[PDB]
Amino acid sequence: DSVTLRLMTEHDLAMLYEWLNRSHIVEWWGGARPTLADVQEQYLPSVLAQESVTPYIAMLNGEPIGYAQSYVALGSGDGWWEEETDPGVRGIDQLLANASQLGKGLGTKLVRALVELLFNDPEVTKIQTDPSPSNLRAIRCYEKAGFERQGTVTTPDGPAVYMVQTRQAFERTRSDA
Ligand SMILES: CC(=O)SCCNC(=O)CCNC(=O)[C@H](O)C(C)(C)COP(=O)(O)OP(=O)(O)OC[C@H]1O[C@@H](n2cnc3c(N)ncnc32)[C@H](O)[C@@H]1OP(=O)(O)O
Ligand SMILES: NC[C@@H]1O[C@H](O[C@H]2[C@@H](O)[C@H](O[C@@H]3[C@@H](O)[C@H](N)C[C@H](N)[C@H]3O[C@H]3O[C@H](CO)[C@@H](O)[C@H](O)[C@H]3N)O[C@@H]2CO)[C@H](N)[C@@H](O)[C@@H]1O
Ligand SMILES: [Ca+2]
Ligand SMILES: [Ca+2]
Repeated sequence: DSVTLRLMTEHDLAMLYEWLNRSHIVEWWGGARPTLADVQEQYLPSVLAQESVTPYIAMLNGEPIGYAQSYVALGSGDGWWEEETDPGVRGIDQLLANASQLGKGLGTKLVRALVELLFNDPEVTKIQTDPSPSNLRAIRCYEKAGFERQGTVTTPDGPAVYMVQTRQAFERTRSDA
């Protein structure tokens, strides 16, 4: 059915810890097999706020099915998005909790939901994402969700395929009119 997003709370941290240690997630996220204390210290919504990151839980049929986050690119940690000048740019990262639910279009639905959420903030001008060049499945998911590959950028987490979706693009693709 429909994928929706809710803010993540401190009550979700134990569940997130479990997720972040699932093998299909470890492959792409972290580098990193975080301990419970790691997840508690780093993903606490108030702590994430210090790097302009907002955490979400993705929901499907009343069940938590994934984690996502958005961030203000201009507000990111040292080394991150240092050429950015537009405070309207938001980036996203996300994961699906269940190995059995990968590759079935659920991630595309999640990304679409997150993109819509973000453009409902009228200050937001463009959404970006930075999948690993190795992560072809994530790249194709973002493409299906309306992102376009720009090129390769150097990040603190290595080279990334920089992908964007502008507000004008989102407007244009809302209808075939
Ligand atoms: C910036 C970031 O957050 S980067 C990545 C983040 N997180 C992760 O990788 C965690 C582990 N993976 C996941 O959570 C999920 O796979 C997600 C969220 C990345 C993607 O969601 P999914 O539901 O798996 O993707 P979805 O099924 O919507 O689309 C994936 C597409 O990739 C395609 N694909 C998979 N592998 C490849 C490949 N090697 N080459 C080309 N295409 C591929 C699939 O065929 C599908 O495209 P299609 O509809 O044209 O057939
Ligand atoms: N990883 C250790 C911790 O990272 C924290 O940083 C938090 C975020 O700022 C950081 O997220 C960065 C984001 O900042 C940056 N602007 C974009 C980058 N892709 C994100 O990276 C995140 O998502 C990708 C998936 O796309 C994962 O592969 C990666 O391991 C994960 N950290 O990941 C952490 C969870 O959101 C703090 N710097 C600190 O507590 C500590 O260094
Ligand atoms: Ca405002
Ligand atoms: Ca149109």
